[PDB]
Amino acid sequence: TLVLRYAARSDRGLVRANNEDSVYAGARLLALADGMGGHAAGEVASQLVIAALAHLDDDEPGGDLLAKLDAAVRAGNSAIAAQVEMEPDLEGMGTTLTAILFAGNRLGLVHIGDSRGYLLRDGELTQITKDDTFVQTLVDEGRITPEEAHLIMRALTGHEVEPTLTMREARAGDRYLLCSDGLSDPVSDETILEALQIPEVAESAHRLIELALRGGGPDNVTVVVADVVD
Ligand SMILES: [Mn+2]
Ligand SMILES: [Mn+2]
Repeated sequence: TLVLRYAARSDRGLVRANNEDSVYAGARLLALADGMGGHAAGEVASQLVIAALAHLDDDEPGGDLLAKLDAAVRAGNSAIAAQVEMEPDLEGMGTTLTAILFAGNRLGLVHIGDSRGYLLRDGELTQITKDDTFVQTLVDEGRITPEEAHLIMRALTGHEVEPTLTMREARAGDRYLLCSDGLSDPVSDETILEALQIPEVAESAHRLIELALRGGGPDNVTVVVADVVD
């Protein structure tokens, strides 16, 4: 009945030595993880988490999306702990994670960190995740302006943490964007909305990467654009 058309793109950017973002996109699961750590232990962290989510794409659909998602993330976060325990040569490594799991006309959203999920629906663009950062707290509390908001952040580091989990409606015509801060830091939401207007999902995704890079590509930039269609 309802199906996804998706496009994932990731680029190292114009500055960073390695790409510490990891991404997955398939017919049921979209997922993105921005890793961090000394010596690109951070590609390790982001891969471990994506690797623990992957099975949700091909597993028999669906059932309790949030619970599956919650379990997947906890599993990724235990892998990271195990990694750190086996080499304090990885101490402090971690990753953000934003993922969506689809089933029929519902979806589960799981999030922790400063990667983002957005919905384009009936011509409006909304951010369906909230950055888990000190700056976000400050702006929410009117303590700094949104502009001064242009680190200190929740992350999967192997220490137990519950991410945010939200069940939502998946509607024919929805367009979903997942992105790392390497997109949303250099590129405003008005410009992202423009790119999200491009019909073909691959070309929209390609445009976003191009726009981050035109913006100086200061960080790894990763996107998944996806449509819910009849
Ligand atoms: Mn990173
Ligand atoms: Mn980043």
